[PDB]
Order: sequence, then structure tokens, then C-alpha cells
Amino acid sequence: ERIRDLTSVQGVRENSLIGYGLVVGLDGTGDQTTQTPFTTQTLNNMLSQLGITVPTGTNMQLKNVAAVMVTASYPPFARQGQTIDVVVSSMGNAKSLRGGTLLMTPLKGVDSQVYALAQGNILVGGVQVNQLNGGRITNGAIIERELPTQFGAGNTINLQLNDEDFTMAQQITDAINRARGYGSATALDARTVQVRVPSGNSSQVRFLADIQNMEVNVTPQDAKVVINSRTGSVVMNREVTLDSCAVAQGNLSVTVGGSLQSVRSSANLNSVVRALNALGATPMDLMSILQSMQSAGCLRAKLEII
Amino acid sequence: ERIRDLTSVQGVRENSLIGYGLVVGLDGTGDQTTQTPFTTQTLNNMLSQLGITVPTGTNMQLKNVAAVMVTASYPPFARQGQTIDVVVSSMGNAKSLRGGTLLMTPLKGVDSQVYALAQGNILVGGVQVNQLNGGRITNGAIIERELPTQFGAGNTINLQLNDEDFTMAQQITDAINRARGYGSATALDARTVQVRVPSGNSSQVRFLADIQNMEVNVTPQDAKVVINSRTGSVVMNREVTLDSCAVAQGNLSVTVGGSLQSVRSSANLNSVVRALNALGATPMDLMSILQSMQSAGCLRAKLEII
Amino acid sequence: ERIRDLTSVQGVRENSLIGYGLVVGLDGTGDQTTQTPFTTQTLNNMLSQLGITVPTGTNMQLKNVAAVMVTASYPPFARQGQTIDVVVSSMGNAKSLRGGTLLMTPLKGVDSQVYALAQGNILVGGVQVNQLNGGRITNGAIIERELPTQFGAGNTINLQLNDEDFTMAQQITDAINRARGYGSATALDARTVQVRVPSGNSSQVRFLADIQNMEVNVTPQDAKVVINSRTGSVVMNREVTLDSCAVAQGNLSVTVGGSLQSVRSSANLNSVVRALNALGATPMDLMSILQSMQSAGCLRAKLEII
Amino acid sequence: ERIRDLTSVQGVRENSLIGYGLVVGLDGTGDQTTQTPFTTQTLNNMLSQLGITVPTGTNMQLKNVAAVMVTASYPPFARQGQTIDVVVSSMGNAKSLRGGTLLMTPLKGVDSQVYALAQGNILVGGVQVNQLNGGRITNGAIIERELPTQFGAGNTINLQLNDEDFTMAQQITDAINRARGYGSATALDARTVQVRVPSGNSSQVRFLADIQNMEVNVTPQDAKVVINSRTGSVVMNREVTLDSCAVAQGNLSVTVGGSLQSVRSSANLNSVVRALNALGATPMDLMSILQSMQSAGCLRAKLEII
Repeated sequence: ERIRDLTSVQGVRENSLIGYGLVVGLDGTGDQTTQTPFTTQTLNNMLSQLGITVPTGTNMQLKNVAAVMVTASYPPFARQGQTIDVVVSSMGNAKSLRGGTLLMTPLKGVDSQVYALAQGNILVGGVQVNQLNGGRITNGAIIERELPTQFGAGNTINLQLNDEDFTMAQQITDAINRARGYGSATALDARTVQVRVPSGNSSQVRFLADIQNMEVNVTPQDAKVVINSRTGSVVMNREVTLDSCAVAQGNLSVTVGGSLQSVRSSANLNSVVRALNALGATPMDLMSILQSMQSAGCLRAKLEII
Repeated sequence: ERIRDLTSVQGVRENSLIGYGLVVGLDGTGDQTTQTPFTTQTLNNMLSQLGITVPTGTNMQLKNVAAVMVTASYPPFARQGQTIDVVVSSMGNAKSLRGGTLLMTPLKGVDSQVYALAQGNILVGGVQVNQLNGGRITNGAIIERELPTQFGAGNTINLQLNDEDFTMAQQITDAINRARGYGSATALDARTVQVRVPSGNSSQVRFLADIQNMEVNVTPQDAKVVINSRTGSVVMNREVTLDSCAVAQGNLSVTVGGSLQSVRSSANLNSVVRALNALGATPMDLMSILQSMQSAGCLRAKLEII
Repeated sequence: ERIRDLTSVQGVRENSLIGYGLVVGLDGTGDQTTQTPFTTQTLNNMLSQLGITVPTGTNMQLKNVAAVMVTASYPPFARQGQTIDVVVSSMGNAKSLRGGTLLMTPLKGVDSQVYALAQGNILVGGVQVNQLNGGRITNGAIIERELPTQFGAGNTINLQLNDEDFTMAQQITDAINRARGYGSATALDARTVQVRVPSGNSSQVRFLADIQNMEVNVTPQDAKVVINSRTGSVVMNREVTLDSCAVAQGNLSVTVGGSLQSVRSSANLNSVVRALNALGATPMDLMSILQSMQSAGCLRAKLEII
Repeated sequence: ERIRDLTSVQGVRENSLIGYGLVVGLDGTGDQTTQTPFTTQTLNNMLSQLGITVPTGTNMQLKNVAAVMVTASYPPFARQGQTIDVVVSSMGNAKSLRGGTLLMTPLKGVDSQVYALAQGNILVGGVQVNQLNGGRITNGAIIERELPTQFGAGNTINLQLNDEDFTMAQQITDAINRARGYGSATALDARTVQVRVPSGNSSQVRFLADIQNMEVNVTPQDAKVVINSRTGSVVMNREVTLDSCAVAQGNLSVTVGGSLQSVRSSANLNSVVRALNALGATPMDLMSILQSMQSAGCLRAKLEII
């Protein structure tokens, strides 16, 4: 696996942008403004900013405008000329956003500063039906401000691991130590590896580029079972080991001569799958069987309800 | 890939224009002015600007006029004589904009200055039905003001990368360094490359023209999976690697002998596709299976809900 | 079994994050705000933070917004640039969260400090139906604060065992003592093993990485039976031993010549399963039979109602 | 039988944790808050702790939240980083807890101190129907405080027997005396055996580990019959002896020539079973027959109504 596939850089981080705006067009299917006054209020605010002053006492029963919230994603090292994608989601009573248009929404971050301006056409999908109050605009926001970053300062860069592991951190440190000279990398914990980098933006970029594509062997992570129980999904890891036991579950019986099937000890994932398949059960029954076994041991893994 | 296909220029940036206007004609299907007084108010304002003063107390039940918002796109280095396309979207209660005409809308930017004037005929499309409250006018706006730009000043131009990558920035810098002499380009971060350019508009334009068409080999970007879950779409990258595991999902069973299918370790995208296809599942089930696996590792990629 | 599969590290611990937020989009199926005023109140608070001040007296009957609680999981040694998964669960009257979007929720820990900011798109599953008021966002929260940790201090690390056992702790201590020199590890109790580690982050990480993958033979844990009685599941351990007895249960009779079946003494799990299967009973009857036997001895194991 | 299978250690004891919390999600099927005000009150308390102050006069008719009680199990020698399973049970009017999530419940012991914090996803089972107001979370609570224990102090450890017996205590003491030197173990009563242990945590752990796996022959415990009479279960011990008698029960007659069957003297459990089976009776009749015989002697065992 490449280093980039399991590790992020300390200075490279993403930021979240938010904003409020209006979507026009829509072929009806807009907000019922009698229940969403803020749509009309913000439309009037925009019109006043453009040069039209609507009288205070007005019906304002328009159905081609929907008030929406836009979520963006400030990319690392973003420049002013860059364009980023945005997600537009209806707020009030809008039935659909099929062919609407966003109107210059100023996107704001955690520090309440306008970082981008979003405007574009919504794309939504055409029984599993599509979500038609939520759309995406590709390159629908233009950045206006730059985050001051500390990349290229000092001489230590923290490669931050995903899915923390002392062994994986040691493997990454050793791989970098073989590639470069002695003392190039040093593991700080199960998640961070400090690499000594020369001063200067260019040389740091070159070193990170060379490091990122580098291949590292992945040690066996952990015996882990994932039970969702909300989407009816069960996933078992490669290192999951199963211990000999006996399991009895409602309405289940041996094929053949009754209930209380036996489960054999199995050190391989294929053997674990075969043993759990001999115990004929649906995934819904499988979750209960797995939890009951884990309560008694009998399952050499940790199971997480996800 | 050409440099232009993955990189923008620092001085070359796009601006967003907005405006409010009226669309006339429409074969009925206009605003219900009893619920949208601003349509009548702005029509009266336009008539007064032309020389007709409507009395204050009037019915104003006209159905051939629709109040619309126009969105434009100020192109880089735009001149006064240029014409740009605009998007016209209904505001109030208009049923359609099939054959309407826009009436000299002054388009405004973020700094509230009129940059273009938009006037033209709307084009809209003729069960998947077309959006007939949203249209486009080709060359429907004429520019009137020029943005002061800093292009051609100094001696450093920032080639700004899309889809930030330290390796891609290093590749671009190296390619430019091979093409030109030493020190021509220098990578500043994962997204910016500073190229040293001679003074003068003509020589900067020549250098950028020569650089833009240049071919650069694209390194493997990243193992990444995209799940939309709103349009029912799943996309997997070329570098997505799949680790051996066992997956159980509701109503799914081995073809053949029951639930809890096995997924083999696979380092190739074709092998990943084959392994996930042996697990017979619809895309809706595939999203849940992929998320559950990623929770347990078992999927050597990062998945983003888009 | 690997040491990592049955032991956690003292400094490596997980923390729980909580937060409150809003989900927008949803294709209707949102909160009935007449019964959930806090949804509208917090939406108004967010709008005021963005720059829109809704009047106090408003209908606020919007059905595209749902108030939700987000639960996160602060990983050990977490860095600021890291992203973690979150679980979004509806609070009020929301019918579904099929295609919603979370809006910058500040996640808080036990000490009431904001540790992460969560924003992203919800993924929910497509008779066993899926839970559609509960979803998960993968990498849907970005960390903002770092927990001060004491890892890399002192010279003693406590390997903490899961499923406490004096014999397992002694086995782990002996295995480490064979691998390293004398006095490297010392068992403190049935659950803790103190390993002497050299000073420094790098060397502690290296020692823990070498120790974690190490194989240790697992002694027979304990004779234990698990009865759930809520999911209808019975699990029996490998060491469960069965003593000779006679059992009579309602509507059960010998196959063949009446009630009061006999159960033979059996020192093997397979023999125990055969003896309990000769007594033809469903798991529901099996729980009562097992509890009744344990009341009389006759069952060389402890049974836990789980 | 291993010593661990019939004996607990004096210092090794379990503690019970309790707590109150909320479960969110649930696909409706939550509390009817008009009849359970404490659900809304505690939700408001949590929101205030997060930073949202709900007005005092509110409808609070939300059906996605259920007030629950969580029961945990503080394991012996528990550390701060450990995780333990919890049981979540509905309190008010909740119809189900199918896919809910627990929200940071502080678990408390007998001394009213917070010992763990519980948060996670509930797992419940999918005519014998499952209990869907009661679920379990695996590793759903993280410990925060450590019980001060006296293990490793003094030089005497009390092996405490389950199912008290003077003969079993003597057998355990003799077995330890053969394994170690003279005076190593001394029986104090039918339930306690004092073993002399050297000072120090390490040596005490080693001695207990060596002792625990040791095999000891189990003497015949006692002639005992268990009648449940609530689940319709009758269990008879291995030492149950039956004396010659005559039994008459309603609607029962000799197969063949009428009522008042004879029961032969039988010193073996198989012979006892055969004698009671010749008397053709259901378990319900068997309980009455056994109690009536025991009133007259005729049954060389003690019967307990369990």
C-alpha cells in the first residue's frame, strides 16, 4: 500500500464551509412561503441589494423560489481562483430542486468569515427514488480568501496515520528510514510519525512527493467484526478466529438432529465462514448469534455495533 | 495530460454576475401578479423610465410578464465589446418561459457595480420533462466594465492545480524544469507551482501558451470510492484495493451455501469488481456493504459520501 | 492469538463525543415543527449566525429540516487534521433521514469542550426494513483539539487484558519474558501486566509494535453458558461439562417411553451437544432445562442471562 | 474439574453499575412524552448542557427519543481504558429500541460515584418474538474510575467455593497440599479455603494462575430434585435414590390392572428413571407425585421448588 493511502500530512487539512441562499426556477415545487417567511424576507433583502424595494405589506405567495443551505469543502492550500463543488439542500417546504439555480451565496467557515461565493445550476437525479430536495453543483463556488498555513516552516512534518496502530507506525518509520538516511523518520505514537524535512517549500514538497507514493507492507490489523443492525449488514475481518462452541437459536435446527448446532474451532477466515454457514442462519439471526458467542468468548475478535 | 487540463493560472479567474429583470411574451403562463406585486412594481418602474406613468391604483392583472433572476459569468480578461451567455430563472408564479424576451437587465457583481447588460430571447427545451421555468440565452449579455487585472506584472506566475497533490505538483515542476532551463519552476505546496516569467505581457503570454499544451504523466492519484446515495451511484477509483473479508447482507445468499459470502483479497481493480460482483448485490446494497467493510478495514480506499 | 487481540494499552484509550445539529433536505419526512419548537429555534439561531434575523412571530412550519443528535468517537492520539466517522440519529418527529446533510455540528466531550466539527451527507439503507432515522457519515467530522496524553512518560506500560484471567495474565507475562530479557514484564493482577519500557516515544513505540503482533497460546478460559432469552439464543463454551441427570419438561417425551428423559455424563462438548440433542427441545425449552439443571448442579458450568 | 470452575478468589469480585439515559433514532416507536415528562425534561437538560435552552412552555411531543435505564457490570481489576458491555432497557412508553443510540450515560455504583460512561448503538433481535424494548451494547461503556483493591496484600488468600460442601473444601485443600508443600492450604469452612501465598503481586498472581487450572476430583454432591412448576421442568440429580412405594394419581392406571401403580426400590439413577417412567405421567403430574412421595419418605433426596 502507498503511504498516501493510509496517512495524511499534518499541514494538509480540510475545512468546512456553510452558507444560506435561494434557488430559483424549480417548475413550481418551491417553498410554501406562508409557512416559510424567511424565504420571502431574504428574497426581499436580495432585491433591495439589487435596487428593488418591495413594500412591507405584501402577499409574497411565490412558489418558484426555495430557501436552501449550501455546504462546501475548503480544500487544502486553496487559491483565490479555484472553484469547488457544493451541496445544496432544501430548508423549508420545497417539494423539489430539479432545475434550480443558486444565487451568489457567501460561504462561511467556523470563524464566520466569507471564504467562497457559490452560484450555479443544481443537478439532481431523474422502488428506489432519487432525493430531489438535495443536489450538487460541480465547481459551483469560487474561493475568495486564503487560509494562512504553516506548511514549509520548521523541519519536522507529522505524517498522521488513519486507523491508529503501533505496528503500522513502526512499519512506516522503518520504510522511510530504509529509503532515506538514518534519523529521517521517528515514530511518536501509534498515529503520528515525525519526519525530518529540510527547510524550504520546494524541498519539503519534493520530499513529501517522493514519500507519498512509496509502498509499505501492511501488517495484520486486528480481528474485528462489524454489525450494523440498521442496514442488516455483517462484516468480518481477515484475522477473525472462531473457537469451538455450541449455539442454539430459535427456529434453527441441524440439517441432517435438532437444535443446538455445533461450531468447530477454526483459525482461518474461510473455515470460519464455512463453520458459520453450516449453522444455517440469516444475517439478522447471525448478529444475535455472534453477540451471544462473544459474550461467552468463543469468538476471537471484538465486535462493534456500527 | 496537458497542463491546462489540471491547472489554472493565478491571474485567470472567473467572476459571478447577478441581476433582476422581466421576461415578456410567454403565451400567458406568466406571474400571477396578485401574489407577486414586485413584477408589476418593476414593470411600472421600467415604463416610467421609458415615459409612461401608470396611476398608483391599478389592477395590474397581467399574465404575459414574469419576474426573473439572471445569472451570468464574467470571463477572465473580458473586454467591453464581448458578449456572454446568461441563465434566466423564474422568481414568482410563472408557469413557463417558453418564448419570452429579457429586457435590458443590468448585471451586478459582488461589489454591486453594473458589469454587463443582458437582453435576448430565452431558449427552453421542448416521463422526463424539461425545466420550462429555466432557460439560457447565448451571448445574451454585453459587457460594459473591465476588471483591473494584475496579469503581466512581477515575474512569478502561480500555476494552481486542481485536485491538490504533492506528487502532481512535483511532476509539473519537473516537467517545466526539463522543458526550460534551471530554476524556471518551483513547487510551493501541493497545489501551487511558481514559474519565473519575464516581464512584459507579450512574453508572459508566450510562455503560458507554450506551457499550457505541454504533456505531463499523471501519477496514480489516490484510492477513493464515491457513494452518492441520492442518485444511487457508486464509483470506484483505479487504485481501489480490496482486502479479504466476509460480508453478510440481508436477503443475499451464495449462488451455489447460505449467507455470509466471502470476498477475496484483490490488488487489481478488475479483480475488485469481480469479487464484489460474485457478492450479488444492487448498488443500494453495495453502498451499505462498502461502508460496513470500510468500518472494519477490508477496503484499501477512503469512501466519501457525495 | 496475537497480544493485540486480547489486550489494550494503558495510554491508548477512546473518548466519546456528542453534539446537536440539523439535517436539511430529506424530501419532506422532516420534523413536525409544531411539536418540536427547538428545531425552528436552532435553525433561527444558525440563520442569525449567518446573517438572517427571522422575526419572533413566525409560523415556521417547515418539513425539510430534522433536529438530530450526533455521536462521534475520538480516536487515541488523534491529530487536528484527522477525520472521524459520526452517527446521526433523529430527535423529534422526523420520518426519515434518507438524503439529508449535516450542518457543522460542534462535537463535545465529557469536559464540555468542542473537540470536532461534524458536517457531511447521511447514508441510510434502502419483512426486515432498514432504520431510516439513523445514519452514519464516514469521515464526517474533522478534529479541532488534541487530548494531552501521558504516553511516552515514565518507564512502565500497563498492558490491560480483556476478559480478566490470572492464567492469561501469567501467560502474557511469561511470553514477554521469553521474548525479551529477564524482568521485562511483571503481572500485577488478573487484568494488568506491567512491562518495563525504555524512555522516549520512539523506543516505546518500537517495543509496543514488536510486542503487539506476538503470538501467545490461550489457556482454556472457563466453562460458561450464555442465555439471552430476549433474542432466543443459547451459546455454550468449549469447556462446558455435563453431569448425568434426569430431566422432565412439558410436552417432551422419549422418542422410542414417556417423559423424564435421561442425560448422560459427558466430559466433551460434542458429547454434551449429543446428550442435549437426544433430549429433543427447542432453544426456548432449552433455556428452562439448562437453568433447572444448574439449580440442581448437573451442569459443570456457570450460566449467565445476557 | 478445574479449580476455577467451582471456586472464586477472595479479592476478585464483581460490582454492579446503574445509570439513566436517552436513546435517539428509533423510527418512531419512542416514548409518548405526554405520559412521560421526564424524557423531555432530561432531553432539555442535555440540550442545556450542550448550549440550547428550550423555553419552559413547550409541547415536546417527540417520538424518536426513549428514556432508558442502563445496567453495567464493573469487572474485577478494571482499568480506565477498558470497555464493558451494557444492557439498555426502556422505562416509559417506548414501543421498541430497534436502531437507537445511547447518549453518554454516567454509570453509578452503590456508592453513588460515576464509574463509567456509556454510549453506543443498541442491538436487538429481529410464535416466539424477540424482546425489542431491551437491548445490549458490546463494549458500550468506557470506565473512568478504579476500585481500590486489597489483592496482593497479606499472605492469605481465600478461595471461595460455589455450592458449599465440607467434602469439596477438603478435596480442594488436599489437592493444593499435594501440589505444593505442607501447610500451603487449610480449609476454614464448607465454603472457604485459606491458601498461604508469598508477598508481592507477581508471585501471588503466579500462584493463583498455577492453582486455577488444576484438576480436582468431584465427590458426589447430594441427592437433590429440582421442581420449577413455573416453566414445567423437573430435574433429578445423579445421587437421587428411590424407595419402594405405591402411588395413585388421577386419571393414571397400570398399562397391562387399575390405579395405584407400584414403584420399585432403585439405587441407580437409570433404575429410578425407569421406575418413574413405568408410572406413565406428564411432568405436571410428576411434580405432584414426587412431592407426595417425599411427604411419605419413599424418595431418598430433598426436593426444592425453584
